[PDB]
Amino acid sequence: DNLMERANSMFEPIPKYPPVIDGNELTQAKVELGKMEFFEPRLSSSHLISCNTCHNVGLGGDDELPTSIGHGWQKGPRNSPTVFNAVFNAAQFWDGRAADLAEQAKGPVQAGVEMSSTPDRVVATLKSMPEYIERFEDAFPGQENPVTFDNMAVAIEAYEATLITPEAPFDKYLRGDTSALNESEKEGLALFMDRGCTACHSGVNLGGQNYYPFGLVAKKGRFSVTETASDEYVFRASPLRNIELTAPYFHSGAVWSLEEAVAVMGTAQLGTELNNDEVKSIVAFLKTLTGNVPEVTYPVLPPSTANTPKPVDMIP
Ligand code: HEC
Ligand code: HEC
Repeated sequence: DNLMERANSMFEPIPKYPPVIDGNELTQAKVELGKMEFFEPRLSSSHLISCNTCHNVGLGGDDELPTSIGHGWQKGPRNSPTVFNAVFNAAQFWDGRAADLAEQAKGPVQAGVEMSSTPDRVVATLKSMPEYIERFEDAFPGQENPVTFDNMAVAIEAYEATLITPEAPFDKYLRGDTSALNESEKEGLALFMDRGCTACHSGVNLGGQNYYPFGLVAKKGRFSVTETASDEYVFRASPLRNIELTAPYFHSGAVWSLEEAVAVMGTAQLGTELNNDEVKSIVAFLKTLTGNVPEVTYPVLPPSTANTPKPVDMIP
């Protein structure tokens, strides 16, 4: 098929294994430790929050409500991106000044380990529990003092890399299964490519590789995507893979409807104008991007000890 051939020139299917990030070779011990930490709520000062709290791996890998905390964030509330397939994105979620990218931006996997809690607090918490020390020793053989903030970050990054979702219908199509998509979805695929959405949403995650001075604004009829004043603020073109599971949408999380998310992105300025039927065809296509959520065995964490820093009280 020429459609299949074109699709393969613009996109790629999720591979069986994730790409190695910054030389972080995955091992069973690192991944297991990273998983424990991903679900570990005692890294937060309140002891009520863990990565899974905002990136629920059972519900889209993201958060349902905009938030102002996490990753040492000090500004207004913003939507949370999904951890699913984040490892394939070169650009990270961005909701701010283009001028700040140079010094503050990093890969998704690395941005994920930016924390609000201080390094000393975290290390002390982890060292207070014998089992964590053993897990760090298992993950970092040969290191005399394995429990460090950097090693913690490396183990979490190892686990983040495993959160990929292969075998979506679209990936099967890319790989040759012409029947993986029905006619309605194939029409959506052709339109996605013919209307220029691929200028910003392409590659392995259909987005996630570049920043653009175009973002959602609250004026289908209630929202729109427009250029920011003086291109001062930029946003990362959203990776659309698994979009079916990641509502709400955009940097603000103001849109819950997938059809509307598609509609506001069809504009004359961007050269992506669409009529109502085409919007619906593209929606059909985007629904074929849902892959297999990885199976996760909930980790059994170790009990706190006398040396484990205690939860910090509620005082806003
Ligand atoms: C809610 C209070 C959060 C907690 C706890 C954690 N994360 Fe998060 N994360 C959150 C938001 C609102 C954002 C957009 C953020 C800016 O601050 O970066 C993110 C982003 C990420 C990413 C980037 C994904 C991408 O750009 O494709 C990753 C991979 C990520 N978060 C991972 C992660 C991990 C491993 C966490 C525990 C150490 C964690 N986050 C906590 C909100 C929240
Ligand atoms: C670059 C100039 C783009 C073109 C052309 C298209 N999109 Fe886009 N899209 C772009 C950005 C920078 C963003 C993030 C905006 C923000 O305010 O956060 C998006 C976002 C979307 C979404 C929401 C995805 C999500 O939140 O998970 C969808 C559904 C989407 N874009 C679809 C889409 C379609 C169908 C397009 C062709 C008509 C299209 N986009 C073009 C940037 C760009």
